[PDB]
Parts: sequence; C-alpha cells; structure tokens
Amino acid sequence: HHGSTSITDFLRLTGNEFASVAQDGVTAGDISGWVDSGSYAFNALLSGDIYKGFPGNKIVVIGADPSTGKTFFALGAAKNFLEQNKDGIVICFESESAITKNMLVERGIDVKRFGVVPVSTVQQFKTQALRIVDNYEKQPKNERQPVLFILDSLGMLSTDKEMRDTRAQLIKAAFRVLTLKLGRAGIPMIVTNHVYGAVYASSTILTLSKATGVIVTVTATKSRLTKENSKIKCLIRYDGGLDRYYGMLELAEEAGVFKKVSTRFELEDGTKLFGKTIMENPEKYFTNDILERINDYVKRKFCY
Repeated sequence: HHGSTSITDFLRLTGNEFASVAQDGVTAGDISGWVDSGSYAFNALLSGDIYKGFPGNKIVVIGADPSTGKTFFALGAAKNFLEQNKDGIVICFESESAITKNMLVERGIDVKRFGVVPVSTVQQFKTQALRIVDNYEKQPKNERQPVLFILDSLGMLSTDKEMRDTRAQLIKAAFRVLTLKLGRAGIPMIVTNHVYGAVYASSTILTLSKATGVIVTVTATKSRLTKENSKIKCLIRYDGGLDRYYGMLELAEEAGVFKKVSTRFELEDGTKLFGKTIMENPEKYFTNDILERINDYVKRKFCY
C-alpha cells in the first residue's frame, strides 16, 4: 500500500483543506492581499510598494505622543477602506470617549458602516472582538463583507484586576488568539498606542511624530516587511483621508525621477516646475510612467 509519495499527497494526508504546495500560490499569505492606506508614500513604508498598503489579515501598531493625531491617522485609513469597499464595515474598539458622529460625518466617513464598541479592559476587548470574529468566521466565505478593525488605544486599556499588575501576560495571550483568528478570518486591525504590551500586538510597529491638514513623519520603528528606521511624510487631511500624493515629491527626488535644479524641479523631457506647482496638480505630473519608476526605487530603499 505504502510506496513513493509526492508533496501533494503528503499535504492531502494532513486532512487540512488549506495545506498547499507553494507553486499553487494559495497560502493564507498569498490570499490575504492588501488594504490601500490612501497614501502612496505610506503604502511604501508599510509594504515596500506604493500600490499595496496594510496586510489584509494582520495587526499593525501605530504609536505616537498623545495629541499627535493617531486617532485621525486611523480614521484616515478607515475612510479609504469604506470608499474602496462599498459594502465594507469598520468596527472601532475605543478605550477613550473621543469618537463622535460629527467628527466622522465631517471627515466623509459613512456613519452607517462605522461601529464603536466602548471597552475599558484587555478582557472586554478580547471577548467582544472575538464574539464578532467568531461569527464572521462561521459565515461562508461567499457571504462575508470586508471588515477593518481599529483599537484606539492599547495603552489606555486597563485589566479587570486593576479596575504593579498580569497585564503583560493578559495582552500576550489576547493578541496570540486575535492574531490567529484575524489572520484566518481575513480581518486587518490597526492598533493605536500612546508613546511617552505593543511588542505582543504586532511585529510591525510604526511611530508618528508631528511636523488642508496635519503633516506627520511615519517611521518603521519595527517591521517584518521593510527596513527599520525607514521614514516617509504623510498628510492627514482635515477632510478626513490620508493624502494620496503628499510625501511623493520627497521620494521622486531621492528616486532621481525629478532632479532639483535651483528653486524648482526638472523632469525627463526637461520641464522645470516649483514643488508647489507639482503638488497643486499631482494627477498631471505623477503619471503611471513616473509612479512605476518611483515604485522601483521604493522596492530598493524600503526592502534593502
């Protein structure tokens, strides 16, 4: 009965319907896909590719000084998600009391597809997030709408006890199970954190620092996908989104696609324009052409 066996046959013996030969390109990784942040430059820092964004089934931590606008950063990502996925919903697990209908309506966020779950402890967050995820997981893959989770914020969750403590151990356990269950379910999660247990939330930790809306530096403080201490600049628009183009001039320069000659920038054909002019109409100057070339440089700077 027991002769020579291919890798295909050995994988079928597991009885695991999702086991696969890498040649078939159907790993959980292959199939997770990407959630466009709405910013090309932010997409680059995350995934080394302006066209990708957040891993479709993973947790990313965004840390900053309080009042830096992490909340508005995550709402920016939520706004692009709800536009690109007309049936997608956002569930925000909120430990502060900041989110209001008016804040969301003014930032062009559809308030019929944005939910708010007030939680004050690690145990309440874990239980209530998993009650949603466990339901979503039961549904046939065919019935499921796209879902984005936000946790605002991690460091403001207490523990049933505290309400020096157990806290570290509760967070490690909770994020082990969430990481597994979000990963299989295909739900990405943004986790905000005041910086003055994040190490358990994700292997990708980004820092915002300050300096139409608010400019931040985004640093890859810890990253699986791109080189640590990598930096882009990103614009959090007052009208809600992460700006599609802001930060791309800086990249176009170091990409050498726009040479800086004097008080202005040179293109391939020879044209000389002010930065302010390029950025006042970026659809004209950031053509499929220029974006491809910038993207090739992004692969090199951000992955190596």
